[PDB]
Amino acid sequence: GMTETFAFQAEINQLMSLIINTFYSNKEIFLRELISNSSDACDKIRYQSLTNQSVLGDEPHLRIRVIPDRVNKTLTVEDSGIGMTKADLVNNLGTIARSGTKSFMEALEAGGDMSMIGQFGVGFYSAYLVADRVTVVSKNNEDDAYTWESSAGGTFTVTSTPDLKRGTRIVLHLKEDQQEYLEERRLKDLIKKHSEFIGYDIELMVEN
Ligand SMILES: CC1(C)CC(=O)c2c(C(F)(F)F)nn(-c3ccc(C(N)=O)c(N[C@H]4CC[C@@H](O)CC4)c3)c2C1
Repeated sequence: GMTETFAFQAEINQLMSLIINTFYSNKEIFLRELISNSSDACDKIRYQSLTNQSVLGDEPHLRIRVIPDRVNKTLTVEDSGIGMTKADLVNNLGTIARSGTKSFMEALEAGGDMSMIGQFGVGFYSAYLVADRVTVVSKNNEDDAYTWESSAGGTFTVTSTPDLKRGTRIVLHLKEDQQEYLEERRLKDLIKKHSEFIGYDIELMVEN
């Protein structure tokens, strides 16, 4: 079969190459980063709802969920936030990814560290510290649900995927050495340590 691939621009490639090919001890920061993006996405739709309450539609509860899958060996971070359009995905948020990436790479070279990734709005890329493949399912009110996928290596795909009423689901396929992010105690301790700074409830899926 045939697949259609988009190419990451130079900046994103440089950042991903750094994240993937360099040893970093504090990989655990990825969770906080993904939860930060979710909280910001909830804020955007919440800001829109202030003038027009119908933007929330059938999904009023603005929530962040952390869901491990021990069978498929994946970690999901989902939200009922603003969501992303085909355009946001195809373009990789365009200028915001390139600007954040140039400034972050600059910060790193000048004394900044990987833990500061989120301060540059590029925190999503920290997923690549623990994941070998990242799948981003998203749905915005103005568009249909689409799936962004990248195993890095300069390319990504954006496929039409119905259907998540509004928001984003980020599925991380964890690396063999990163299976600790499937353990309940690990995720609990990490989510608790960060929930104190997130203005939305963070749901962790627990093992029955
Ligand atoms: C498009 C991506 C697949 C690839 C990308 O590059 C990238 C970046 C960037 F690096 F650009 F900043 N950030 N980023 C990302 C990742 C999680 C979310 C969330 N869970 O909502 C998100 N929300 C944007 C929705 C649009 C905005 O108006 C407001 C918040 C963005 C992604 C996901």
